[PDB]
Amino acid sequence: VCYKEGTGPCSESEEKACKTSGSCRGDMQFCKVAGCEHGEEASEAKCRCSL
Repeated sequence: VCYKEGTGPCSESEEKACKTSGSCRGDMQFCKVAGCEHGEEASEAKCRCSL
């Protein structure tokens, strides 16, 4: 589940790209194999694809 932490979750078009992008941050195991790119978006990070 990709939730934005702002106004709840992030939109489908983002999360459709989020499954192909790594800029969308996430919790554990979304970066081990699902491949987060670990961007330094300290201000307004992308929607968190989590468990």
